[PDB]
Amino acid sequence: GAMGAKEYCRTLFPYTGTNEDELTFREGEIIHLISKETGEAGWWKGELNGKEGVFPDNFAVQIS
Repeated sequence: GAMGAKEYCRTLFPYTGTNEDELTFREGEIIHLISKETGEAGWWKGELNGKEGVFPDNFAVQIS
């Protein structure tokens, strides 16, 4: 459904990843969106800081 054409998002809230596959981010971070479809609706996969993991899309707003 989604098509990663090089999408990017900004975090509106910080989030601490408890899991390793879970991305720990601050607010104001431009994340490189990898996949919106992680198999689950609500979790996006993004790469930030060299880490590509999943996070709930409720913490971010998309830029591109």
